[PDB]
Amino acid sequence: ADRADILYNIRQTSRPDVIPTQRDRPVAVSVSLKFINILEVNEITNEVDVVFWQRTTWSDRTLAWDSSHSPDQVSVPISSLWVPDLAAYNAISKPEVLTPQLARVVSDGEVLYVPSIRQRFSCDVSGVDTESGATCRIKIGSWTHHSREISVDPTDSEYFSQYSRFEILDVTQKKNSVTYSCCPEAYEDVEVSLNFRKKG
Amino acid sequence: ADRADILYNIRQTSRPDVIPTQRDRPVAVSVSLKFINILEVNEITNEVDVVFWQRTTWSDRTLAWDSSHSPDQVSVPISSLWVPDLAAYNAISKPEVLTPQLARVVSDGEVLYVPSIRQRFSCDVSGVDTESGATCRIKIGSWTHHSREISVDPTDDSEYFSQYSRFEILDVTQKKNSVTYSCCPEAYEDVEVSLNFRKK
Amino acid sequence: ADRADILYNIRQTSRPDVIPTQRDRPVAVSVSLKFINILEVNEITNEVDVVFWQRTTWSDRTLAWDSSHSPDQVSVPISSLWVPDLAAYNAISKPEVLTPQLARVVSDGEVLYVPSIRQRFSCDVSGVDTESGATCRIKIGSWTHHSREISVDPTDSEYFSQYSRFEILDVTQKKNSVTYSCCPEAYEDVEVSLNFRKKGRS
Amino acid sequence: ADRADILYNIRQTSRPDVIPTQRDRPVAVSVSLKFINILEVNEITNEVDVVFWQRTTWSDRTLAWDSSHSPDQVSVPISSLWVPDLAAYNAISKPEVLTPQLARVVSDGEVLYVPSIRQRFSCDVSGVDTESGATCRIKIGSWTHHSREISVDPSEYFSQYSRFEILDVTQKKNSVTYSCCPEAYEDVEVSLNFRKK
Amino acid sequence: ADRADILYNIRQTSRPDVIPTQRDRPVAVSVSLKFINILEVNEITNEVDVVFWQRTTWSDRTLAWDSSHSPDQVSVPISSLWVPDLAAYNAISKPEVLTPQLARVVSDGEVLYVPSIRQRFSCDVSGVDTESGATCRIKIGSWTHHSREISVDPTDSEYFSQYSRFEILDVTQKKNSVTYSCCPEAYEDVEVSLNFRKK
Ligand SMILES: O=C(/N=c1\ccccn1Cc1ccc(Cl)nc1)C(F)(F)F
Ligand SMILES: O=C(/N=c1\ccccn1Cc1ccc(Cl)nc1)C(F)(F)F
Ligand SMILES: O=C(/N=c1\ccccn1Cc1ccc(Cl)nc1)C(F)(F)F
Ligand SMILES: O=C(/N=c1\ccccn1Cc1ccc(Cl)nc1)C(F)(F)F
Ligand SMILES: O=C(/N=c1\ccccn1Cc1ccc(Cl)nc1)C(F)(F)F
Repeated sequence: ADRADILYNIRQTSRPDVIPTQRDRPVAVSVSLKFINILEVNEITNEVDVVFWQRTTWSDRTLAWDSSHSPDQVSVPISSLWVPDLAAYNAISKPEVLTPQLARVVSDGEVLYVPSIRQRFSCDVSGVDTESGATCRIKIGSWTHHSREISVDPTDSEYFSQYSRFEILDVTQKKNSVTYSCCPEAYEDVEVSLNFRKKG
Repeated sequence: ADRADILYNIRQTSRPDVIPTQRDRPVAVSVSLKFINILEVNEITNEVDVVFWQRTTWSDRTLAWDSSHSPDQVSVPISSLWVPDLAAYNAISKPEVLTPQLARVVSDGEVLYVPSIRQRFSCDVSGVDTESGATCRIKIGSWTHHSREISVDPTDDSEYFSQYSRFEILDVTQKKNSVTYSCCPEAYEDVEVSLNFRKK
Repeated sequence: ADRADILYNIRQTSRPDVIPTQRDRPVAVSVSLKFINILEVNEITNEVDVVFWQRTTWSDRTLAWDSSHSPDQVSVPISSLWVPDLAAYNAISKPEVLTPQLARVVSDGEVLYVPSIRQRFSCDVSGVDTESGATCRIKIGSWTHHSREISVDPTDSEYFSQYSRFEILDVTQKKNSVTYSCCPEAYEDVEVSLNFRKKGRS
Repeated sequence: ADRADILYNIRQTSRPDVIPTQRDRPVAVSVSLKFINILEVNEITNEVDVVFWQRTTWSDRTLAWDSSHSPDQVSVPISSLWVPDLAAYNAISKPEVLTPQLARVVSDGEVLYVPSIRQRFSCDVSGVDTESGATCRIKIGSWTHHSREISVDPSEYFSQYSRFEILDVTQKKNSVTYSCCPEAYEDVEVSLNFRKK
Repeated sequence: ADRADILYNIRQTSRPDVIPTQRDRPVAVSVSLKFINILEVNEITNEVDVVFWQRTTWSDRTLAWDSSHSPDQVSVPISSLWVPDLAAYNAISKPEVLTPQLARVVSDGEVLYVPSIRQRFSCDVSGVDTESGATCRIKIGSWTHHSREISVDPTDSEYFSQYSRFEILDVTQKKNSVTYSCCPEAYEDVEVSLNFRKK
């Protein structure tokens, strides 16, 4: 089988609107942000405009194929796959995806999607012009799938632009969960704590 | 039946362009705003820029399925369902939907859609910098369906409000109301949401 | 017949791409603006940013159905119907439609479409900070259908925001026509004259 | 045949991705700009923001019909037709089409498309505040079709409310050749001479 | 064969979502920028806004045809072809494509795509107001295809606007590769070094 055959079989099997739960097990989604740039910071409005690679992985075992004598990976448009409905709870702009909207699918059904995103957040910008810096917390989880359907798991300056006016002191990525006043269900999130300051 | 079968059945039965009226009853739509952020306020132009969760529910009994031995809820793209044609009568920008455009459909045909919306409004910002604050009224109802076709009913004010806003919420009231246009006798139902807020 | 049947039959019969001319008659389009808000005014550049309800009506007899024992109206997405190709001749931005893009179709084939539009115009803003105010003229007609294919007919503060910095002194809506030096065809328009000023002047 | 029949046959016949060359001839595209407004000018950055009607005509004879006893012209969405791939070589923004994206198709296969475009250009703004004014040159031609495939040939509607006025508009045939390749690309060079009032 | 027959063959054969690899060879993509304009430069934020023609070529030999007695080129919408998933690694805005999204397909299966792009970058703007000027480095390569699937190869003021406030001192285009600390795979790129200054 060649790449054309692998993509045809993915198109025949993939259900982009169906979460690929295995044994009524939650889909385990791994989310990890790599900060690339901090573009605009407003300490009076508590708003930041950031660029980050949102490294996202999960398994869809329905997409698996035998790769003994075939490619074991292909690039696929995300419109052909199920993708987790992740949202940043303190976002104040829609995610601007800067890069081609392609995922990698491995022959075992593992999916990797790493969009470069520019987005604006409401977060604590107090202290940005001090030595100890600001700590801006970004919360990302499923918008519509509670913890029985999607679980979110985490995994500093390595890809950060050396040309930014700002620098990263530390990034922490911690598992958390949100429950709503109405309903029993918990929604999982990753809390990403970006400690940064203006360069001296 | 699995999630795939539920979504296939929704695609076979859903009529996104047909209001799901049962007998000749109006569709009962519940609308409730949770304020998340107040980003900009202009006392001279009487304009506010806000982020809110618009919690919207209704019933479409054509979508119902037997869930004795299947999932009793699924996430569905709103493009596959009928959605009420709600509009904010005093909006001065298009609603910017920040979140994935997915609804939850329950096996009894109940639908929940909770978009996070950033939008700008024309409303009374007088008193915003005083202790008693401003009261900004936002009117949301059906644009094209009168009260025989759609009825709109309302349901801690600060529980999800950003601590990083320059503003704080004193009170939110959500009241039933109706608009009638000069030209005809038909009444359009709305919820009037009164946001009493002030500068910190 | 239920609403589903009416919409299915509209989808079967409606030709969104075909102007519904009856006999060899122009389609009679009624256009009427209700001003809701005046957002930004620049007296140096002569530009205004306004929100208005563009009340639009016409008849498409191909859509008609027997409603003796069925609903006599439905809401329909505009993508399923023919809609007049109206444009503002002095617009300097695309019309931003703020509302659901649904029309009402009555069982006699009458169509009503009332989008809330935010749009920017090049017009006379001189005098906005005077007692007599500015008069900004907006011209709306068919972009591509001349007067033998589409005729445009008209029909003040009732829906204007009380919270605007501006007040409306008067709105007049007058029938007009444009002819191009090139070609014989006359294009009908409505000329909407918005006379407004800043509130609270000395 | 009624309007519905003419539009159905246009939809059945039209090849939006195929240049409608007749014989071995280039498609003859006529382009003429009518300036409506000059909105912003920057003498330091040499940038202008302008509104113009881009009057564009060509022939697609495959669309022709007998109109002895039928309408001679119909409005068609451009997404149903072949349209020349015109670009402004010195544009620094995407063309913003302000008007309904409909062309007129005549029963002989002539096509007319007149979008109202707002667009920003890099051009000579020096002298805008003088009596003799600035001359901003806009070059428009096929991006991907050379002169064997497409040939390009060339104040009444200018807003009285602009803070600028038009002294003169010249529209001259020209061609661009790339150092890489033999192919010549035809263009119209539009010289807009304008000044602050 | 007429143009319609050539395009119908392309539309039937082209697989827009499938990289056209020959055997287990990478697809060899050529990328070359021609700078047209430098519009905004911010020495405090280290941001530039630029317009460039991104000349992009590759081969898809499945598309080839006999042109002895037919056109040897046609214009095709990129939505009907495979196109390399190129991205600028230091971009801070989406690429704004200013031109029609058409590629040329040549009868030997060579494909040429030359979009005019306006885009904003994070790069070194220090020295822009000096005689020696700033050097802004732009990295462009495959976002999702490593060096076994796509190889990227390069190939000065000739098309640069005389009306810019800036002028080009030099452009160098060098082959490079990026590796991620996660995985063995190398991703090929072109590093374009734009040396420019205020006039
Ligand atoms: O982590 C990885 N790739 C990164 C990481 C950061 C930035 C870019 N890429 C390349 C890449 C790989 C796959 C997909 Cl779907 N999208 C992008 C690696 F090595 F796994 F490919
Ligand atoms: O109200 C609820 N969820 C909220 C409330 C506020 C913000 C987010 N969500 C999660 C959510 C659930 C379902 C849908 Cl369709 N959209 C979003 C609850 F609890 F009922 F799920
Ligand atoms: O004019 C009318 N409605 C108005 C007038 C102004 C603003 C809103 N609406 C509601 C409405 C009704 C139907 C359609 Cl298609 N679009 C909007 C009325 F009452 F005649 F329907
Ligand atoms: O300039 C011209 N027409 C204008 C100019 C401005 C506004 C309207 N029209 C009419 C018109 C006719 C046909 C097409 Cl496809 N598009 C528009 C003309 F007629 F010369 F082509
Ligand atoms: O390099 C070339 N053309 C250029 C070079 C720079 C700018 C524009 N064009 C025209 C052109 C040709 C083909 C394609 Cl797909 N897209 C555009 C040439 F001559 F080889 F076609």
